[PDB]
Amino acid sequence: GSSGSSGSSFQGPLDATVVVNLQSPTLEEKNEFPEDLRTELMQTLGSYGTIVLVRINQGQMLVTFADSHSALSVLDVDGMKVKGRAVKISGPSSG
Repeated sequence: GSSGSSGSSFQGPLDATVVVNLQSPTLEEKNEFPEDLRTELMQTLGSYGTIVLVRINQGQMLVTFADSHSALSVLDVDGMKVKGRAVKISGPSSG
């Protein structure tokens, strides 16, 4: 297996930011992320780690955390659904 190697991974932006999007958003969402969802998300996603900053875009949701690993998890568990709505998190990183 790969326990040691895995353990010592160390790889992530000090920023710890990620973009959140909805799979099947409605007019309300298509217009701008809802508050009933935001909080739920901010409080939800936050759980995994710690919300240190957040920025909702006309049609996006750049959430920031304290640690990077957290993002990974949130990126893995992303598959999860909020308010019966499928969420999709991406990596706002590209050089």
